[PDB]
Amino acid sequence: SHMEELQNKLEDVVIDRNLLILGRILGEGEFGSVMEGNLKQEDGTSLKVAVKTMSQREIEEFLSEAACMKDFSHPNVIRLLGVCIEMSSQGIPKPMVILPFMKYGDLHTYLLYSRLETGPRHIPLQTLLRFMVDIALGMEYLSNRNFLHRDLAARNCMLRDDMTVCVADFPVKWIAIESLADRVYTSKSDVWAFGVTMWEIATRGMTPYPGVQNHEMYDYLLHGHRLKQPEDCLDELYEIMYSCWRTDPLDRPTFSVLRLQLERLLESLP
Ligand SMILES: CCCCNc1ncc2c(-c3ccc(CN4CCN(C)CC4)cc3)cn([C@H]3CC[C@H](O)CC3)c2n1
Ligand SMILES: [Cl-]
Ligand SMILES: [Cl-]
Ligand SMILES: [Cl-]
Ligand SMILES: [Cl-]
Repeated sequence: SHMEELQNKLEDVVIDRNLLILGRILGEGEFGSVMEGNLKQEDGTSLKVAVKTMSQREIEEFLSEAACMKDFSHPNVIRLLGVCIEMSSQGIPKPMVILPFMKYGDLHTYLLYSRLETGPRHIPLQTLLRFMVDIALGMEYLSNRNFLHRDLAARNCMLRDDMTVCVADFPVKWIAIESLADRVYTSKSDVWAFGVTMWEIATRGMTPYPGVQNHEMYDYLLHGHRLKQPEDCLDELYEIMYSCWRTDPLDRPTFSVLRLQLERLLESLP
């Protein structure tokens, strides 16, 4: 049963606080913190992990959502290893998300660093397209199980040690024309965000819509303007990203269609 499944997943997602030690802060904000940790595994050895730290309703909501996310199982979707709920000395709940430690970090920062001499080398065309195919694959998986991401952007995609990209962390310039209008939000809204993310990748990390301010965005799109084609981006790659921003959501391709379009393009390169 539907209740049965949710109880199982809840059982599976929680981690004994004993099995975890927290280390240095890697990052910090109004969101909360990201810290390094070690997780003791069933096999007796420890794993390096990343720990993201953030009413009983709100806690149960977190747990239920965490339960669903742990259940995703795809190479291009980040594996949620589990959650711990600690409490502050003020008696405020401190929910912790346990994720793999990814030494190459988020895709956005990686693109920026490739433009510096000490960072990764210049990233060729083929590899930038590969990153897009990986993200599409992860998004194809999620939409096929009716999950909406809602914050898809290059900063929320992670690079794994083998250079595979996975979608993670489930921002006016990423938001589709109709979710600006109606606050209405489908998987075709995620498709819109994916096209923007593809543009971030093809520009090696530019902010979308240079020259245009966040308050101007809705009116800019309302008059039919879209992101411009990046320099040295194939015409056919641009066509694909432009399809993501078609005014009417039903005209946008699905992630499945996009993904095959991107794989074909990639296949065709020397
Ligand atoms: C879904 C969020 C968690 C996903 N996992 C994860 N794992 C790791 C990191 C690091 C990070 C990794 C390594 C180092 C030191 N060396 C750097 C050079 N390298 C070759 C060896 C290691 C420093 C920071 C930053 N982040 C942040 C990305 C941006 C996110 O917004 C917030 C976490 C990380 N996130
Ligand atoms: Cl600890
Ligand atoms: Cl992963
Ligand atoms: Cl830039
Ligand atoms: Cl632009």
